[PDB]
Amino acid sequence: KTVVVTTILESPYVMMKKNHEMLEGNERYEGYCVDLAAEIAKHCGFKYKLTIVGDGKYGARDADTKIWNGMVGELVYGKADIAIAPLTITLVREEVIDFSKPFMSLGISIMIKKGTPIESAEDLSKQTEIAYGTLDSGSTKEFFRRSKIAVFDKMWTYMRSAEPSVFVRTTAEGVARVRKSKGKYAYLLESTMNEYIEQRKPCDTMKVGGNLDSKGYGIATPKGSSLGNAVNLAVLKLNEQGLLDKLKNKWWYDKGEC
Amino acid sequence: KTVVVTTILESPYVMMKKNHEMLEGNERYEGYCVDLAAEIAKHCGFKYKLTIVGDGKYGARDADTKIWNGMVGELVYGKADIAIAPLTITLVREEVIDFSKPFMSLGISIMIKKGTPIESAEDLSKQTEIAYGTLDSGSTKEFFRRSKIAVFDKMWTYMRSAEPSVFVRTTAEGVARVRKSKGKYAYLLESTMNEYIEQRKPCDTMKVGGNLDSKGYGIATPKGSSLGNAVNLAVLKLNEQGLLDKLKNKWWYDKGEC
Ligand SMILES: [Zn+2]
Ligand SMILES: [Zn+2]
Ligand SMILES: [Zn+2]
Repeated sequence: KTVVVTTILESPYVMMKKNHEMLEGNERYEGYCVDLAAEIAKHCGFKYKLTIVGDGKYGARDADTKIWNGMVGELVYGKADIAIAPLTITLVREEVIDFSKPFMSLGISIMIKKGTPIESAEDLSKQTEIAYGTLDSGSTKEFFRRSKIAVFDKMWTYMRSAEPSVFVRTTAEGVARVRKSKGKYAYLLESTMNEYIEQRKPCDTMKVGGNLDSKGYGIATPKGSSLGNAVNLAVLKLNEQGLLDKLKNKWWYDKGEC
Repeated sequence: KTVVVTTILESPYVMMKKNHEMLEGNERYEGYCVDLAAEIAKHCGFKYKLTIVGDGKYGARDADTKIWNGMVGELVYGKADIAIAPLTITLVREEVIDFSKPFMSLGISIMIKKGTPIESAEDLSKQTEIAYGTLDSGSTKEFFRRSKIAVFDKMWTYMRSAEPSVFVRTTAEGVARVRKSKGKYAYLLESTMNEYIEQRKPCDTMKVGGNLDSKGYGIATPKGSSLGNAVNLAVLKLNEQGLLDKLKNKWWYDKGEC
C-alpha cells in the first residue's frame, strides 16, 4: 500500500516548484522535507504520496469538541500514515501520536524589521510602542500561553488581549507584517524559519537575541503504526550520515540571497 | 520495587559530595543528573537508587564477543532499570535499548589551550604540529570512525594511527592533557562538556569553531520496559516547564569560576 504523507506548505520545507503547472504527483514539490521524505522512503523501502494538509494547520485540539485538527488530526483520525514537516514534538501531541527522535533542533526566536530597537524578549515586555505576536494553532503560541516565566507571562498577557490581533494565520503573513510595519511589529517564530528568512531579500529582517527555549521537530506516525519504529531508526541513520546537515545547508544558505 | 538507576561520574552531571563519606544512599551525590533523576522519579512516581556504572563506560558492543559494556550493558543485561546520564542517542544503541526524547542538545566540539592557532576541524586536519584525540569508547570516537566526510575521515586516519595514543580514558584526562600540552594537543569532546570546562579555573581552555555535528542525550531504559512511556513524557513536560534550562544554568554558569 502506498504511504499517505501529510505535510504543510512552509518554506523552505515544502514549496511548489516554479514550474509545478506541468508536473504531477510528488514532482510538483521541492524543499527540505520533500528531500527528507524521499530519503526515508528509500531506507524503509516504501512508495508514497505527498499530500498537503487540508486546513493548512500543524495540529491543535479543540478545547470544546476535543477534536484534533491539522496534520496531527490527519494522523489521529487515520487520514494519513505519516507526517513529514516542521512539526514540533510536544507533550500534548506525544500523548496522541508517535514522534521519531528529532531531525532538527530549534527554539523560539525574535524577528525584527531591521533598525528596530529590540535585542531581547525582555525588551519587548518593557515597552508598548512595538507590537509583537506569534503564529496561530502552533507550539509557539501555546508556549507563551503556558509559560510561568515573568517576562514570558507578561508578554502573553499583552498578546492575549492585544487589539487588533497580533496573531497570524501563516508564517508568510507574520514576516509580511514585520516588513510593512515600519519596525512597529516584531514577530516571534521558530529559529529555523527566522534564519531562513533573514537570508531572503529584500534582506530587511533579522533575528535578535538567543532562543527563548529548546525543542525539536520530529516525523510523526499514528500510535500503533508499523512504520514508527523503522522511521525513527531511519532519522537517526540519516543524521549520523550527515544527510540532515547536508540538507539544511542546501535550502537555507546555498540558496541565500543576501 | 526500587528502580535501579545507572549513571556515571562525569562532572557536572554526577559527582561525589565533598562530605559523601558522611552521607548515605542517593544523598552521596550531587549534579545535573542527580537533580534530574529526583524530578523524573517524582513525576513518574517511583523510588530509586543511584548506582555508578561498574566499568565507568558509556556503552559499546564488542565485535566478536558481542557483549555490551558500560551503562548500555547494564540495561541490556538487566543490571539496571534506567540510565540517567549524558548518554548519547545513537542508532546502534537505539537498536538494543529505548531512549526518551532528548533532554539536552549538543554536538562534537574542539577544546584548545588558550592561544593555540586552531579555529576549526579543517584547521586540525591540515596540520600536524598539534595532536588531537577523543574520549575512548564513546559516541565521539565512533563518529570519526564511521564518518564518510572528507575532513573527518582525514582526522580519523590520523587519530587511529597516532602513537602514542591520542585517545583518553576520561574527560578529566583529556582536559588535563590539553592544559599541560603547551598548546600541542587539542581535544575533541561534546559541546556541553567543553562549555562547562571553559568556565572552570584556571580558565585556560576555550571552545573554538562551530559544532561538528548535532545530536542529543536521552534517558535510557531496557527495551519493553514499563517505565519507558512515563519517563519520556516526564522529559517533555520538564522541558516545557523550563526545568531543563534552569538545571543547566545552575550547574554550568551559576557556578562559573571565570
Ligand atoms: Zn540515504
Ligand atoms: Zn471549538
Ligand atoms: Zn517537578
